[PDB]
Amino acid sequence: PEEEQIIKELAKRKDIVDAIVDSIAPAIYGYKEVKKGIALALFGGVSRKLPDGTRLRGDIHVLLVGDPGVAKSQILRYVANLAPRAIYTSXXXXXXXXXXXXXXXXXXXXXXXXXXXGGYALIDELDKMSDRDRSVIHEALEQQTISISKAGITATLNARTTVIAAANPKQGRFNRMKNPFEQIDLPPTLLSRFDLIFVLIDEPDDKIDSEVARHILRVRRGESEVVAPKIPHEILRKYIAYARKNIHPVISEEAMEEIEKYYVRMRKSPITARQLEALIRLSEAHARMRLSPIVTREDAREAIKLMEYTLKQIAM
Amino acid sequence: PEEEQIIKELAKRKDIVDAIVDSIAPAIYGYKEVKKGIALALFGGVSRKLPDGTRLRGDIHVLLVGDPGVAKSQILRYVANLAPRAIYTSXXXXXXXXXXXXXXXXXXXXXXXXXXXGGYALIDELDKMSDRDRSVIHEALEQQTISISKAGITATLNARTTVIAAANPKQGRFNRMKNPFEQIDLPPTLLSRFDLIFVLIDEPDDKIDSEVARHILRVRRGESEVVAPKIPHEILRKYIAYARKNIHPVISEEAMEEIEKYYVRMRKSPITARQLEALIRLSEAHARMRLSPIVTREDAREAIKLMEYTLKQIAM
Amino acid sequence: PEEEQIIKELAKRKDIVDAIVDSIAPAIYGYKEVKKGIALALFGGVSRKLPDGTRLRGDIHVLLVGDPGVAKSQILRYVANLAPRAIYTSXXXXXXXXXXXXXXXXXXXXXXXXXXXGGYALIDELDKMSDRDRSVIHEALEQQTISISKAGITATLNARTTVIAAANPKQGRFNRMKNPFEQIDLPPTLLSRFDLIFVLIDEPDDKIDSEVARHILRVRRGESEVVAPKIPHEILRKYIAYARKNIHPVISEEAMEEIEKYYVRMRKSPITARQLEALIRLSEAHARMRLSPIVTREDAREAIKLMEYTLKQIAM
Amino acid sequence: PEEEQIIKELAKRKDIVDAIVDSIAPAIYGYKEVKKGIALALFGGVSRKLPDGTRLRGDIHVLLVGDPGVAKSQILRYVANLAPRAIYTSXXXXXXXXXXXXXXXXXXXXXXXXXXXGGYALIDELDKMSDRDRSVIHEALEQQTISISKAGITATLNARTTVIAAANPKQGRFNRMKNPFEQIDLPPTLLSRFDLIFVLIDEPDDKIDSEVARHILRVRRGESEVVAPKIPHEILRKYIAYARKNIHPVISEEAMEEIEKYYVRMRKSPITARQLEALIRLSEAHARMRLSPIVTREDAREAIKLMEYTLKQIAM
Ligand SMILES: Nc1ncnc2c1ncn2[C@@H]1O[C@H](COP(=O)(O)OP(=O)(O)O)[C@@H](O)[C@H]1O
Ligand SMILES: Nc1ncnc2c1ncn2[C@@H]1O[C@H](COP(=O)(O)OP(=O)(O)O)[C@@H](O)[C@H]1O
Ligand SMILES: Nc1ncnc2c1ncn2[C@@H]1O[C@H](COP(=O)(O)OP(=O)(O)O)[C@@H](O)[C@H]1O
Ligand SMILES: Nc1ncnc2c1ncn2[C@@H]1O[C@H](COP(=O)(O)OP(=O)(O)O)[C@@H](O)[C@H]1O
Ligand SMILES: [Mg+2]
Ligand SMILES: [Mg+2]
Ligand SMILES: [Mg+2]
Ligand SMILES: [Mg+2]
Repeated sequence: PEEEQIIKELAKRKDIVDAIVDSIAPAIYGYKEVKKGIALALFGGVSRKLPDGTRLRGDIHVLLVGDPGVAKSQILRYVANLAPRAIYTSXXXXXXXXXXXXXXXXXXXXXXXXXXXGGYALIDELDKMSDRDRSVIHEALEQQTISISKAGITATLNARTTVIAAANPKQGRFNRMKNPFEQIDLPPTLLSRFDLIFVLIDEPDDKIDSEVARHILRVRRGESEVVAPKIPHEILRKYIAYARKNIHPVISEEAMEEIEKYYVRMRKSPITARQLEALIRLSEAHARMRLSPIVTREDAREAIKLMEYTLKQIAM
Repeated sequence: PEEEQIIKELAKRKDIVDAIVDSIAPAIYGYKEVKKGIALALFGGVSRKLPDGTRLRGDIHVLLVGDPGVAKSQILRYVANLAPRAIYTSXXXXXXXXXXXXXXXXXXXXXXXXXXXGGYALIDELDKMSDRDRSVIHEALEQQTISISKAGITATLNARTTVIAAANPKQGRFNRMKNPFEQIDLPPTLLSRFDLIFVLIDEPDDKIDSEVARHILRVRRGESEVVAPKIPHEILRKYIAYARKNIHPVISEEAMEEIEKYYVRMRKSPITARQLEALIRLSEAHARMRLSPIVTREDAREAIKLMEYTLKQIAM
Repeated sequence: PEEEQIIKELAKRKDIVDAIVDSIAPAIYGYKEVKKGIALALFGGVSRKLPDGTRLRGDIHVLLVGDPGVAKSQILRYVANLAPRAIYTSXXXXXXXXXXXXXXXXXXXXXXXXXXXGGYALIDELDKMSDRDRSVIHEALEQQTISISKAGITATLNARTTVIAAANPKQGRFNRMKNPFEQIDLPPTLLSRFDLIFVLIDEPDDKIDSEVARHILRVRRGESEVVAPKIPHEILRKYIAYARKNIHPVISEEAMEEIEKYYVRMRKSPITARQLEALIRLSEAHARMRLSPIVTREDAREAIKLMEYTLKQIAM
Repeated sequence: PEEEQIIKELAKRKDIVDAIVDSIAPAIYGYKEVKKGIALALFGGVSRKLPDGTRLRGDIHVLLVGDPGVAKSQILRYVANLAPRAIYTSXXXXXXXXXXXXXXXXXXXXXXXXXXXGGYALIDELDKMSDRDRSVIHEALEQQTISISKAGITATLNARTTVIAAANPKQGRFNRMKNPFEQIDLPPTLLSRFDLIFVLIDEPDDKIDSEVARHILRVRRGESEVVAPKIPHEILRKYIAYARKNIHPVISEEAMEEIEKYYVRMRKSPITARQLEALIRLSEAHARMRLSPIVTREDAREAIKLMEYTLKQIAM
């Protein structure tokens, strides 16, 4: 509770929104959106069921697909080292690290890739999952409920976790013209489950490279650099678990008008009505991220920003 | 019986017909007919056998086929949460929810998709039923009697339930010109079993979209909104089970003339004499829906209205 | 309804109770109790479930075990020719007769011996059932619910029928001193399921034999004799199906005292608290048999009479 | 919250403790302890984990083993109709009733007997579980965590439910001298998992029988009697779910002295140090049952009472 005191203070801050991303991964340089994306993903949408409106997921899934050597693997890793109930697990070898452990997890489930059925499961190399390990997630993302009835017994595991995953193209790189979506090795009906897909191509370019490298070296020498979180990870991890508890943003007519005015815009053009749902989740989380609990015109605004970005990137 | 008192009063109401639909699914916006359709389906036709006129089904089956993201899945779900003996079960995973349970069902049968052989079985994704799970229904809709003689034993299960199902095109979407009936993945001799098929395409259009979205948000925030039943679901569920008991509408010469005058109209034009039978069921149920028990010119009138609609929608 | 008129009149009759038995099997001579037993069995106990008092079977099962040539086979047969939904099926050969058929049965199930899962299944030669065909009944009598999950599928059939069965001793005859219950080839935990077991030994004796024979010949010559029902079987079959509908006897404090005063008596002495339950079923049915719907001191009285008889017969 | 108001008031009541049991099963007559036992079991022990003191189960398991016709089956059933997340499932046939359903359960798991991995699983006939269905529970009671790794995948289901089960002797009845514990068909290392085992033998005796019967009849006639809960089940079910939320009894030095003073007593004599743990759970729950949250000398007192009873019954 001495902590709750601090948190409120942080939120008070003017730039909190920005500070929170600059703390996701201080190491990796850039990727403001892929950071502000994961950021929301870690705060999640409202997720509050009603009887009349049955179930109501709020968890925000995020896919990271790109050419090799773009920091995907790296990034996920940094998230594990931050996110509370984080499970990193790359399609390669057996068993995984991630966790900072404390007598195991608070509630149910576990498995092969290693998912806690809550908790965010950072799945690197989702395109190299043995069709089995894939299937499960596919169900988990789709249904929101896994199930194993191998034997006379029938086991229905309740899936309630967030998935921040990475993935490479079926080819490795995809710079070609063809759509980034034919190049991924995942069944489209799975991809459609992510609320945001960051496509990461990598032209050469001097400027950026110079920056990126100079940056690596910097935060690569000794055991310290002026390149560490803008917010302590222990604080920021409490701050998260906190907002995913006491805050449940309600949509301001203010915002409402902004998101619909857009969904319709978005419609004019592989869009469905789902795009609207996920957009809602982002803007809800963007509020929770700062504790509101009112998705103001700004929140909703920001949400669409990030989304029209994920989108632009698809044109490559 | 303190209840029966209320019911009669409701029926007394001038707009009951309308109130009853605005209570099917207050959530989903629009689809007056797909609502007033399901409405009848929940009240069913006369269904009263005679020795001379052998068997006499009255149950009204309803199929909902459309492009994705049109509320099919959603809708069925809301029906389960209303309909008395409702069983929702979407072709995906194992076991299903629906029921509000009370020491199981009043009479016989059960199975794989999960049907109670009475009770309405809301079958979402009927186009993704394993050829086995399909077969059964096919028989159930066709015969009105299932059967399993796997072993020396022979089991003939009496099928007496209503089927309100959904389904997607073999392609996913079907906006093309080709007939909506070549695009469905169900054997025509099954489809022919539905008394009403609502074809749901989805052009974009601003107006409607704006409405739909604005609506979602509305009844999507907090745990309450001015968007709940025009009639309490507990009352309306008793009202149903009641009319499917004490009311057995007889056809008024009044109406008779209206439905035949039409069937013949309908004939001029993939129509049979079955179309006449089902039309009869609707108009009978539309009365029962308000308790008559006389299919007045209005009832019969309404019936054909809904039917010439289901029809218009086929031209797409 | 022109029928309902007659029925009420019959009940009005002073001797109805007696008339009803003299109509079970006019052929077979004697066995007043085995007749008045089956009689009750055909009318069944209350059988009305409550939420607080969960399930509530009322069906009365009856076992007939005796030396050969005592009319068991015969009797069951006559019952099939009377009882509404009757299924006769003797452990021998394949398929069975019984039914008077009419487009099959009103509700679910069917099988190997041939049972309709309602309807009374007259099972002759229950001691010669292939351990399989036995098992089922055993479950059916015990659970009140059968089940076949042979394959990936799981089938739980609701068992709701009456069982009036016959059976011979493991030896054929049992005149010996040893208890009639060690001589039957059925698992005691099955036998315990019957509400009445009529043990039929057959000493020679002139008097009785003379009667029995003289009787056979009588109702054995030509195609007619003064030995036909005291009540038309078509009437009496409606009368049954009627009382198993409109009558649901409630226990009069009057009777209550009689049955408990006895159960306790019965206790002093292979008795349990189940004996009390079944006794309750008889007395309830004995009322329904005449339509009450109040288990008067007489009904309850009669019930124990029949029961202390089934009992005396066990001493042989 | 209008409810929370009532609850507090009930607790205020002087006799609440007693009222709460007289509401478990008003039907079945007697068994004050088997009622006050189940009562505690429904309120559970503290169950609050710490890092230093690792895991900390609080759920109270209860076994009911006795001769047939003692109300075991019946009782469990009444509990299902009360307990919030209750699952009744008797080793017989397939699928089970219990639940009052509401879009399925709040959290994870499901299976063969049918358990929700929280919620109390009322398992009647635990001695007739197919060695498979047993195993699971055995693990569930022992580990507190189930697991299915059938295939490449590995599924660890978190077991966090209460088990109120019944069971018959390997012989059926056991009146003999031999210890009730050799007569049960369960592996001793399973039985040791129950916090209370009620052994139910059934001598005849007139007095009691007269009572029992008279009672049955009473609450067996019509659809009503002065034999219904001393507390409404809807209230009492909220009251439970409430105390299993806001109350977490701490042990008063007051009580502490009472339970240890006894454990040691208990030691003098198949006792371990586990007996102490479970005793602690009862007394904790007995407080929670009335909301304390301080296990006063009385609570602890009561706990040992019930326990020295379960014990006396073992001498038979
Ligand atoms: N934008 C970036 N910022 C910082 N480091 C980067 C960046 N892009 C690539 N790197 C470097 O690449 C390495 C990680 O490559 P990696 O993420 O594992 O490729 P992939 O995502 O395809 O598995 C790191 O050691 C890091 O120094
Ligand atoms: N007409 C509508 N009214 C209200 N919501 C709608 C409507 N159409 C689509 N939706 C939205 O779409 C979502 C449901 O899509 P869904 O019914 O599952 O597609 P499908 O029927 O193909 O499975 C809901 O969350 C809902 O908000
Ligand atoms: N009490 C009886 N009344 C009339 N006929 C009887 C009687 N007992 C035996 N019978 C005669 O026995 C024959 C039937 O024997 P049955 O019932 O088949 O022996 P079981 O019961 O062991 O199969 C009938 O033809 C009938 O004439
Ligand atoms: N103590 C009792 N109080 C009330 N009814 C009882 C009692 N004991 C036995 N019964 C009767 O026994 C029947 C239930 O027997 P049951 O519980 O199913 O035996 P078991 O527990 O071995 O399965 C009920 O219908 C009930 O009337
Ligand atoms: Mg990589
Ligand atoms: Mg769908
Ligand atoms: Mg024979
Ligand atoms: Mg039992």
